[PDB]
Formats: sequence, structure tokens, C-alpha cells
Amino acid sequence: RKMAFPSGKVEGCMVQVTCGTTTLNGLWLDDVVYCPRHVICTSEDMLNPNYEDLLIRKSNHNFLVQAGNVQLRVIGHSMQNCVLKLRVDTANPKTPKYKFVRIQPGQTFSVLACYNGSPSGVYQCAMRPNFTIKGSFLNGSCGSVGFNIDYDCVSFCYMHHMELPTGVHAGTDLEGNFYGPFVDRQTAQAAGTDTTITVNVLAWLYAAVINGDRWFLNRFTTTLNDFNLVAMKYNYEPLTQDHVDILGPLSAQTGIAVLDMCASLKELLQNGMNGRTILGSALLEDEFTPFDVVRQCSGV
Amino acid sequence: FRKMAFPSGKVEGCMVQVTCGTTTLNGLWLDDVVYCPRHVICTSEDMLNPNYEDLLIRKSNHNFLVQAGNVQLRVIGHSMQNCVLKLRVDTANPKTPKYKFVRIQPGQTFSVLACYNGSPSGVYQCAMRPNFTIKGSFLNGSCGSVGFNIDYDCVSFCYMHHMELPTGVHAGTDLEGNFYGPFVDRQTAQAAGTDTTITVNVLAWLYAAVINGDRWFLNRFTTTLNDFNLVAMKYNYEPLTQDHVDILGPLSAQTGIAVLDMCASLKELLQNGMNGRTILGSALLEDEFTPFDVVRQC
Ligand SMILES: *C(=O)[C@H](C[C@@H]1CCNC1=O)NC(=O)[C@H](CC1CCCCC1)NC(=O)c1cc2ccccc2[nH]1
Ligand SMILES: *C(=O)[C@H](C[C@@H]1CCNC1=O)NC(=O)[C@H](CC1CCCCC1)NC(=O)c1cc2ccccc2[nH]1
Repeated sequence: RKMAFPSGKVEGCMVQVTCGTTTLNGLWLDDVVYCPRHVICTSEDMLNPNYEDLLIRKSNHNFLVQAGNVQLRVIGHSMQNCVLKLRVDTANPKTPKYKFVRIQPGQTFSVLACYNGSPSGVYQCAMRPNFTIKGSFLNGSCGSVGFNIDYDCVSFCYMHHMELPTGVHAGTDLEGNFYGPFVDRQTAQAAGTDTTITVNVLAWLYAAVINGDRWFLNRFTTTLNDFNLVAMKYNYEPLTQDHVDILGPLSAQTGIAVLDMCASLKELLQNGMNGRTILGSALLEDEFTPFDVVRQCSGV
Repeated sequence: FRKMAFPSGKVEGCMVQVTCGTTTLNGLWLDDVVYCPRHVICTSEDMLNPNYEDLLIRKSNHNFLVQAGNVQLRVIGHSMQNCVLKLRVDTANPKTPKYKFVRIQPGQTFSVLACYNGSPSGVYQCAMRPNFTIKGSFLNGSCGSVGFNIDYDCVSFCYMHHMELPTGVHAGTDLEGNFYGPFVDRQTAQAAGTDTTITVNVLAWLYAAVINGDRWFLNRFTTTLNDFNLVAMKYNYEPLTQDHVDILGPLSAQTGIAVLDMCASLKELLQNGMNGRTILGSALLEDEFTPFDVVRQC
């Protein structure tokens, strides 16, 4: 099952940011509030905004930052790629130990969906190979963030900016760089064709083996190159060296070499499951990372 | 459309660790009382069959080690309410939220904050199965983890975790210490009643699938409530009541699909299967979204 990180450390950082008639969410860490720069757009600014031009016209006193209904005075503003950084006069006492990280396709994170700076829910998301996420975002959710937690340290990896016509979502890291080829303009953008996250399917197969469900283990092995060429014919992502590395602990725990599991997956792709199931499912699951499998089987 | 849990922050501030002898689990710290499963007072030999009121009278306040973070809380009182131990401590929890203890109905959902050694580990949504189990994700040391709902900053606690059945499903109590279902806190292999599928929830989730733009399972047919219930019972689905039909009112208005029209679609899905197709990414009929859950998210 999909399990989110406890969200309390991020809840204490959510604020709302209003510029004109547009209110969205911001992330208050120390004395800086981070939010999508498109908060400074008017409804006619959105087709092709000149953000440098739009920001020159704005002053500190045009930005309404509120924790609940308590206003935080803005004392400075700047733009870093597609995120606005608003310096405020109060350091957030609830600021956790944190870092800003850019995740790879296939990595998962928890999203704290927020509206008017107020947390509404938390759920686990995977960054697809086409750099969209299947979020659950409504109007006003922009500036909601995705994160992982590692031993008290919150790693922020996603800030929400927009929905594509297909209903999936696109956003930036916390340095304002979009994931994938998207831009913050209200134009016809489409997610490129998605693929299956191979490293996560392998993680899921390791999880099946750990639980005693191992009929798919075969007597074959493969090279990484050979497997990658076949996997791409089935709309599976090629494996990287980092992928092989993050499967290391699961490979060690089960004694099944990563390339042996690749050969097992290759057989499943070429032959199907034959009505058999894996972990009580006819579909290969691709939204659990090796860390998710480990985290779910340990009390971290 | 995803499975969404409530933000856990208000609950995380209440989780503590409770130790008795060689047994460690989680407790819920509300004002000056810590609530935890009473089986913390069992020794390994006691767990076999425990006379709890007898085992508890033999315990002293100092037998209970309670830790909040690095701080240790002094137990100044202890009492039992059914299967829940209540440890009075000398410090009120300053992070205590507005809260209520509620006993939920089969079919209703709640968020679980899974904790280990008093520290929160993950949050996820669960439903009370019709047979009063929950399909959780709990490991050793998760006992005392709680399930809850949040309504306008009031936390309604509804579940406290006690055990894992041999089938891997889970069993626990409300916060008054009464088990959901026929289960008992003795270390014995316990089977649940035969589970059934939560019908009103499957329908809410079908409506959710419509709101998000997939309609391949809809049909032109309709059905009566009684004829649908005959087919549902044949497939081990719970009965659909008129109250359920009314509760689905808003979703039917939103999509313009009468409830009995959607029942006919589910009848078709049950009798013909999903032909290898999928709904909202799932190959099976999902029954852990309530009408409220779907409304709140859509
Ligand atoms: C921010 O709160 C919202 C989040 C959206 C709203 C509904 N569900 C979401 O995830 N963001 C937007 O509404 C953006 C605003 C634009 C302002 C200028 C720069 C680009 C973002 N717009 C969209 O998300 C959007 C535009 C668009 C055009 C044509 C079809 C679909 C579509 N979606
Ligand atoms: C508390 O932390 C654990 C949570 C379990 C452990 C593994 N996964 C879980 O959810 N609770 C237990 O281990 C209880 C211990 C007490 C139960 C009540 C009376 C005293 C012991 N036991 C079980 O969960 C358990 C015992 C048992 C015996 C035979 C078959 C299955 C079985 N499950």
C-alpha cells in the first residue's frame, strides 16, 4: 500500500501568498517564503507572461503573506527560475531541518495538498518518466509541496504549478526548475508518452520474493545493455547504474542478483503472467521504490 | 483521484512511547492521560491467556516508563478502561488538539498514523471492513498507533492498534478500549468473519471514476434496489440501503447518473468482470472510498 510520510513538519511551514486576486500556497522556511512565481500574473498575463517585467512593477507591499490570518510582512522579493522568494520579517520557529533536492523519474514523495495555506491531505506520488505526477490537485493548490523525510531532515523536491490537459500535474523543484519540458505559461502543453518505471517494478518483484511469492524467478541472467534494449520495446524505462545501485540492498536481502531479476522481468514481459498473480495482482506495480519496499518492511 | 489521508501533525504531537517490563509500544498523550493497549502489561508467558484486572493490580506507577521525545513523563496514576490502559501523568500535553473519541461503523474510513517507539513513521487511509478488521500496514511495535479523522481542526480518534490476525489483517479497539469485531486480546490465532465488499463505497468510487473522465463501464440499463441487492448478496457485497442511495445523492447530481443507473453498471461489472480493463488505475473494484471521501477530494 502507498504510505505517506507524517506531514507535521511540513504543515508548520505552509502559508498563503496573495498577489492581487490570486491566493496560493507558500513554503515558509527560516525568513523566506517560497511560492510559484505565477502568483504575480493577471488573467491576461498568463498566455505569455514577461515575469521579469511583471516583477519590476511589483513591490514588497504588493505581497500578502499570511500564516493563518496572521500577516507576515514582506521585506524583500526575488525570482529564482520559476519560484518567487519572499523575504519576511519573521523566521519560522517551526522550520525543520531541511534540504532542497531534485528527484529523478521513478522516485516517490509525499504531497501535502494545501488550500489557502491550510493542509487538506497527504498522499504518496511518483514522478513519472515523462516528468508529470498523478496528483490530486484542485484550484488553489499551487505551491503545495512534495517531500521525503530522512531522520528528522525534510527533503523538499516538488512545488505544484499546473495541470496538463490530460489531468496530470507539473511543477518545479524548490529552486524553481520545472521537472520536464514544461514552462509556466498558460499554453497548450502536453505530457509526452509515459513509460513504466522499471526500477520500481524490480523493487516490487523483490518485495514479492521477500514475502515468499517467487514463481517468476527463472534460471536466466542478462546483461544490462541487453535488458535495456528489450525493455524499451515494451515501453519500459531503461535501467541506469544508479538504479542498479539502489536495488543493492534488496538484492542482498534476497540473494537474487539485480541482473537475475532483470532476466525474470524480461521473461514476464515477453510471456505475460499466464493468469498467475504477483502479490495478489495481475498487474506489475511501478510506483513503489526500493526505499518504499524497505521502509514498508522495517520500522524506520 | 488518489487515496488521501488527513494531515497527521495534530496527532504526531500526541504520540509517546510506553514501556512495561520488556514490552515497548506507542501511547496517545491527551491532556494529562496516556492511552495505550493494556497488553503492554503482559509478560510473554502472560500473553498466552491474561487475567488483566489481576495483572494490573500487581503493577505500580513506577512500572510504567513513558517517554515523549527525550523527555520522560512521571506516571502518577493508572486505570483500565476495557482493553485500553490509561496512564495519568504529571504533565499535560501542551500539543493536545481539540478531540473526540468516536466508534466508527463498518464501511467508514479513517487515517492511520503508524508509529514505532513513540515516533510517527507513516500515514495512510484505511477502512473498517464489514467483518471489523482493517487492512493495515503494521509491524512489530506498532501497537498503540491510532486511526482518526479530522473535521475543522477537531481530531476524532476511532482506532487503536492491538494485533495482527494470521491472515495479515489487523484488529484493534476504539479509544474506550472495546474491540471492533469478535476479537480478544489474548495471544491466540483468531479468524474474522467472512469479509464482504462495501457496496456504497464501490459506487462512490465508480462515480469518482466518472468525475475524472472514464465512463467505459456505464450502460444504458437500470435496476431496482431490491434486484440489485439480490445480485450484490450473491457476490458477497453488503446491502445497499435507501440511506446509502440518499448519501450518494450529491455524486449522482454532479454526474447526472442516477444511483440505480450506477447500480446497474456495477451489476454488469460484477457479472461480466472487468475484461482485463482497469478503473482509475485499478484492476479490482475499490471499496475503501466513502461518498464523503470522494466528495471531499473531487
Ligand atoms: C494553481 O493553484 C493551479 C493548480 C491547477 C488548478 C486545477 N488543478 C491544478 O493543478 N494552477 C493553474 O491553474 C495554472 C495557472 C497558470 C498561470 C500562468 C503560468 C502557468 C500556470 N494553469 C493550469 O494549470 C492550466 C492551464 C491550462 C490551459 C489549457 C488546458 C488545461 C490547463 N491547466
Ligand atoms: C503490537 O505492536 C503488535 C502489532 C502486531 C505485530 C505484527 N504486526 C502487528 O500488527 N501486537 C502483537 O504482536 C500482539 C501481541 C498481544 C496480542 C494481545 C494479547 C497479548 C499479546 N499479538 C498478535 O498480533 C498476534 C498473536 C498471534 C498468535 C497466533 C496467530 C497470529 C497472532 N497475531
